[PDB]
Amino acid sequence: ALAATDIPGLDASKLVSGVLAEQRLPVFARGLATAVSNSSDPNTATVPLMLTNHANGPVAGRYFYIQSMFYPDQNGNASQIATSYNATSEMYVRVSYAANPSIREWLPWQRCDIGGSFTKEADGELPGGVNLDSMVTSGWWSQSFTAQAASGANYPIVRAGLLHVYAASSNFIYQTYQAYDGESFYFRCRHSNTWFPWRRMWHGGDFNPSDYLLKSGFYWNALPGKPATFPPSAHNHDVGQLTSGILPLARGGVGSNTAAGARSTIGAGVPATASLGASGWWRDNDTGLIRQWGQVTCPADADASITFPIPFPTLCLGGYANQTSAFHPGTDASTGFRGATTTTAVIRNGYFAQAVLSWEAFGR
Amino acid sequence: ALAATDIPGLDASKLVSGVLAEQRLPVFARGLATAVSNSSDPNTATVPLMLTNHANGPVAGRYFYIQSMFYPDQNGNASQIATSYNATSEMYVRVSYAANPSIREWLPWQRCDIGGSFTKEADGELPGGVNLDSMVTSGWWSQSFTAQAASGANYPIVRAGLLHVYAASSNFIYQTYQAYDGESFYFRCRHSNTWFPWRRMWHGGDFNPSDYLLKSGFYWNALPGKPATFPPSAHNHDVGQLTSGILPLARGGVGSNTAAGARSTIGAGVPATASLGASGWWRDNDTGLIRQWGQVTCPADADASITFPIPFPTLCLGGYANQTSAFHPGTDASTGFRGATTTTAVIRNGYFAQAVLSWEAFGR
Amino acid sequence: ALAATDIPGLDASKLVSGVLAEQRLPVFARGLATAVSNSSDPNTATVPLMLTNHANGPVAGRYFYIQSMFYPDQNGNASQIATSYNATSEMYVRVSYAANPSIREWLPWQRCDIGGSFTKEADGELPGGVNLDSMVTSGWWSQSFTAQAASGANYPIVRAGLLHVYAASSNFIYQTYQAYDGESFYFRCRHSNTWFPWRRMWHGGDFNPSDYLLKSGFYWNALPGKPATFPPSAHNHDVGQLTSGILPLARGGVGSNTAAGARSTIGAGVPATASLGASGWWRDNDTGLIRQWGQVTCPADADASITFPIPFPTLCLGGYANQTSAFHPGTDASTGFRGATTTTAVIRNGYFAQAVLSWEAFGR
Ligand SMILES: [Ca+2]
Ligand SMILES: [Ca+2]
Ligand SMILES: [Ca+2]
Ligand SMILES: [Fe+3]
Ligand SMILES: [Mg+2]
Repeated sequence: ALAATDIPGLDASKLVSGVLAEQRLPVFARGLATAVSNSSDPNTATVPLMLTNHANGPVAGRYFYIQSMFYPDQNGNASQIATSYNATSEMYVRVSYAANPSIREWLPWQRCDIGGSFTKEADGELPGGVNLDSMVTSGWWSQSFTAQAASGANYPIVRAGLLHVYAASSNFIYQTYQAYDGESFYFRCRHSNTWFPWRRMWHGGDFNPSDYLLKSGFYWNALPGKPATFPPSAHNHDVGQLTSGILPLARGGVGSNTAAGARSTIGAGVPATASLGASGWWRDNDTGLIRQWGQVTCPADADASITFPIPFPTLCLGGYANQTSAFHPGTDASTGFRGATTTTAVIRNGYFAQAVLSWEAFGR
Repeated sequence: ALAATDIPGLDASKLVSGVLAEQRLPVFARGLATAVSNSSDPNTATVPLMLTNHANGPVAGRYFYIQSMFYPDQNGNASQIATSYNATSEMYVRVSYAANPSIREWLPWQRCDIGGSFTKEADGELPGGVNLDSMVTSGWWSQSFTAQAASGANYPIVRAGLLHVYAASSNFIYQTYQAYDGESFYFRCRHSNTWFPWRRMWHGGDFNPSDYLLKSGFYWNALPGKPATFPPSAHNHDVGQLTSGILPLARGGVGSNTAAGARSTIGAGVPATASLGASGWWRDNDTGLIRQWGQVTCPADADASITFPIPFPTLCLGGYANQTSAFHPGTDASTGFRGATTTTAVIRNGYFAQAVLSWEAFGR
Repeated sequence: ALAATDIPGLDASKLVSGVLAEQRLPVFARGLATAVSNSSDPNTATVPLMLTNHANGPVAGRYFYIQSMFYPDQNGNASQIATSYNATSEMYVRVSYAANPSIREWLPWQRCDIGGSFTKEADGELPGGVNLDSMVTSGWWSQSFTAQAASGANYPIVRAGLLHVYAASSNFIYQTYQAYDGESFYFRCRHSNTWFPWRRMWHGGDFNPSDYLLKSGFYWNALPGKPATFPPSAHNHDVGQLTSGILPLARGGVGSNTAAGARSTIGAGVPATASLGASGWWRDNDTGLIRQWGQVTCPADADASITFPIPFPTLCLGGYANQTSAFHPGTDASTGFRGATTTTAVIRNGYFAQAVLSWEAFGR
């Protein structure tokens, strides 16, 4: 009976049929990350799969499965894909390329999973009680509940809304917040670990500048509600500015616009008129009484007629005559006034010689 | 003479040279995703490559190729990379780690292709006719034509511009729009399937607050255009405030500032004056007429001189005398008045005895 | 001794123990990308690993390692993962699916690393001297120093701050800038290689609209500081608005509110009164002088008493009588007036017949 020790070394071509049992394969070809110790340096990888927490992996302190692909041999250029062993689901990629492929020049790991990016799904829903000062990593988050903004801290407004964080660096953490109801849009920055105040955008829902007065519209003629007239300050006047009415006696006026009315107000009379010649008259125009006078030559013991300087308008009321000469006192030298009309009267001379007699008459 | 049945079981070390035909390999080592049925659970994977649409894959209802990497054996902890079988090009990663590695604890799948991210390339160009209410998927899009905004619906402004969509959830869809010409920046949100109005940012192109009147600038002294004088409302005056001019008769005045002028205006006379004693005088100061009177003791049949109480300024015009006694009526008792100057006259007594005669004279 | 040429072809099941030397594996199972040439076409891939710069790879001109996973066989549907060979660390994925799997239909390569995405890490820190017009690639950058903004160009404000770039297309490059201190938020766009000016957001740190006057608050009654009285413009009055005071003669008044005082001011007299009948009286009310007259029938050579029309208030100053008839001139016809009281007097008739004598009397 033949034993294995009798069989010489064979070329792989001697296997002409069948599929090898998986245990016959090097472990990396079964997907087992067990060919090298779990602290192996991925920089010196020569098998296509290892598991290691070595520092040259993508995240210091963490184990990653590291796939390697090689050209032109397992010591040469390589591409590596790293996937996480626990805690999170992450992927990284890197490459070594060099003119002498065996003297590797590794580039830094580049992240593949979208955990390293701004994602089309929000990073998370914010629960209650969140202090936005604690949101210091880049991303965007949704607060779906106004009451959870109320129970949190450093929200710019008590409203559901969208938070963006742009963590530029440790000393410049930018945030924006868009309120769900458009209350406004806010922004702030943590600068060297101290937060600036939120800035609140002014928008068209807040106010319309057309509701406010331009400086160019601020002037007297534009001011509505102005009264037609204004209560005056103390002032004097020229009498010319008195243009209607009639001043009464109570104010030192004559209470009339006619001379007659004025005279009645102050109880005044009118001027008398006269012609005060040798033959003359005088007239009281208050009453119309007229007195007249003249002289006449009379014959001895006889009459002479006189004509009054002016006619009496209605009648002569009376008269007398007087001897103007040095009549002989041994005889009568009587006089008479009689027969008066509106225009004439008769003067009687009782003296026994031609004589000049003066006379007076009165009437109306 | 040797057939295969004569050869004993061999150790893999007996293959000392050559490269196996790939058909000798388990199918997963050939890139063939055929080792397990295409509905197999990736959670229970033990081969490094499978193809399955099982629900525990990354996208519901879709086939993915799933690569698996294991430690410390194929039943233990694992890392998996899923890649799509059709429709789109997508990649995912996940991991199972457990203290007892055979009791797996899988973490959620994380996406790797940039389809899950906001990318440096815009998501698309918006054509004409787009209703922005329909843009409810996260991303950013560009409208390159104002005319294509004009043919659409629910653009905040008819302008080319940049649309961001942040679909936090179907209950909260946020949008922003930046007009290409800086007309403004807009934001809004769809809450519970109803869109709030676009909010429009106010910016420096719209207005400058310095053009508007501050409340603190609104007061009487600052109001420009105020008139120097104002139309007065109805008011009363004291006559003392009439400081110039002369009131005319039409207004109840006397049309003059002199006594004589005032009398002229109202046609008034002046007072008569008198001394009304037993001998006396009376003067009409309107005309200048003077009447005087007195008494005189005359000698029998002779003259007596009289002196007028006051001189006549110019001349005596006339006079008479009257017997004051009970003269015997059997003789003449005539009288005469004659020879009058401005100061004196001659009274003649025709009675045969001494007698008292009264007299009157008038003149001017 | 047996030679290898004596051993017949063997089934893979003849290996019952041990692990193959890795050099017995097809090269791709070792991670060696050498099974096909570096010009091989990935569209026609039948091996699970290659390295090629063929045009059908993900980036023209560049070598990528390409893994292939196949179903149902190596000519059929396939998923491919490509990882970079040099220069950078990049990954892509694609797929071929067709109802007839051998007539392949390849979908476009899709990037898997975050290098083509908006990353949670900022693209970079801006140094000094940067012209922001040069930043036309999508991303976000941080200016950590205000002094480095001051040395640059086309910053919207000389302030540290956060720059975003959205390069929608060559014809539209959008930028936003958030100041670190919240000075404001800015945006602009480069359209057809011309940058619009930055727009500057108005926010609550800039001003508050409640400091400005609403047009609805701009009216007369609301204006503060208004005087209580106003200097009047020229106006006229009705004398009815002269409610107090007494106009003096200097202003055309009578200087009094009594008739007597007004007369005194202008030196006017009062009206005379009279009863100008056949017998009657006349009275100068300036002085009180009264004149009266009448007629009386006397016996021959005898007295007759008269009663004055009215009593003299104080005394009769004088009188006379006059013959009214054509007395015989051959005799005496003297008259007398005497014995006057306030009410009566005595008229003497020296004519030797009954005769009518008229009389006058005066007094006060
Ligand atoms: Ca005688
Ligand atoms: Ca005679
Ligand atoms: Ca006788
Ligand atoms: Fe006035
Ligand atoms: Mg008078």
